[PDB]
Amino acid sequence: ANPYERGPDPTESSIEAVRGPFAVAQTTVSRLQADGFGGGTIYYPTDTSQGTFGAVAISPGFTAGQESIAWLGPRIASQGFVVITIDTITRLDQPDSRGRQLQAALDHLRTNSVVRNRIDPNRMAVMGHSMGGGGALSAAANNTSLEAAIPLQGWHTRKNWSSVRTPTLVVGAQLDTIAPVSSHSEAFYNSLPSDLDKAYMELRGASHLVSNTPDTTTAKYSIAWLKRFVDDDLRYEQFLCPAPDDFAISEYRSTCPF
Amino acid sequence: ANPYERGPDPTESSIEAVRGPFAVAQTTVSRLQADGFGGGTIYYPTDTSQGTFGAVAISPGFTAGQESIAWLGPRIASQGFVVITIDTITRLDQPDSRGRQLQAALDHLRTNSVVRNRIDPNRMAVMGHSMGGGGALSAAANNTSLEAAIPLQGWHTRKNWSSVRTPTLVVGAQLDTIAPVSSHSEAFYNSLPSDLDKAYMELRGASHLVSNTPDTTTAKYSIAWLKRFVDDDLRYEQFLCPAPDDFAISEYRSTCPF
Repeated sequence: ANPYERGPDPTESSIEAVRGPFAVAQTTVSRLQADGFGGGTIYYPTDTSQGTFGAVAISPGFTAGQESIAWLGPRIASQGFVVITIDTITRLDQPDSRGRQLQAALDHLRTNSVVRNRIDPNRMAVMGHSMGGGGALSAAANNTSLEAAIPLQGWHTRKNWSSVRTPTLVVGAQLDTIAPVSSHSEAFYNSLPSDLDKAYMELRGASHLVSNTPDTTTAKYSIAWLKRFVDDDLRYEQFLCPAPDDFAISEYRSTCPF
Repeated sequence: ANPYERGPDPTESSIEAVRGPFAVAQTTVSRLQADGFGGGTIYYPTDTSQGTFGAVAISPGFTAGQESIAWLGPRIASQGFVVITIDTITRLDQPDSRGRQLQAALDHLRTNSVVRNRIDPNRMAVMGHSMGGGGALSAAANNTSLEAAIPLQGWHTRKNWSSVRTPTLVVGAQLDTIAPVSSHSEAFYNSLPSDLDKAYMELRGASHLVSNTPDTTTAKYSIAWLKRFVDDDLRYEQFLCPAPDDFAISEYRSTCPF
């Protein structure tokens, strides 16, 4: 019935895995080949027999490069997504610009010879860390057809996200001193529409740097969110609704059921 | 002849390598087993045939976990060091405490069953990021027998380090707005004794978090510094005196020649 479902029925184990059920490969987009962003690495499932996949673009924060978010690329792609980790046009680009560059990176995928025939360009999502997470929110606020947005310890001067229409998972780090949850993450959750499919997940005892090295909690709920909303995969609702019984989470709020 | 020399003569490539010439293994110190720190991972060369190695302890910064500085552990150990990356007793510990914990971690190596016969207990060093780098300075200020100290984007309320007697490499980030180099890194360099072997290296265009993700400049000059001063290895002077030409370095000062 759902033509976008990919992979076997999930379990806690399967969404926690460093590599999911899809073998992955990668290809590089040079800065020269990139129109509207600074280049990137595309991670993709090598299996073409299950249909095309949704696409996800991921942005780093201020002065940072792909390497600060790279581990997310193959970890998410191996669950059945085409994922591009981007560099920005300059190191100093601000959040709204990072959002336009995330959208440019997603749109580049339909022109890339390696992956253009592996994607469904109508099912795309945005993620990012700190200013890159502010970029994810801006990208969603500037494209109401995006299927999902995931700011990781997002930073933005804009606190009012009432125009977002894209299901959004706001991942905060409890002890963040750079993008403190009280003035960034939680403020974003509060201003997103009250009837939008949305969640706030706070990582217990976590610093701002939690997304820059492998974090199983970040990965598993990012994967469940992308499944639920890029693929409309109801098999993953169980992991998102209601609050998970998870010691790694210090706080949770959502508009469940979705 | 210098009995502490380990490995072949270096090149720029050899100090930039993600893994040096020594195969490494690891062992874990749990939080329960750790006296005076929060546990850690010890990375060590498995080849004992060239002699014992100097030891290095590395601390994360405020609110952060061991994983945020873990990349340094095997990258440095594979050049011929026993390296312990620590967690702190609580995530909110301040710099002076981080220094006492770095010292406790070094002292733990002296009786650790896996590495006691692999270390030279008289040749030890400290490093850390931000408050952990302030911790490295504090540890040196309370133990003048330490052979090297390397604060990475260090933060401390104490600005005067005139009683430090340990050769120190201060790695600042040009665009740091959290531990700005003018009031932190550069102040530390300036107050270290004028006749100490010391250097200041500023990373061009970099934020406060630059050394928390693999950064070739951070790695290569940390390795050269630890070689030069933990091992007294004059083969590594060439990389430190005079200023390296790297585009990634926006400022350099030192007391060369050492």
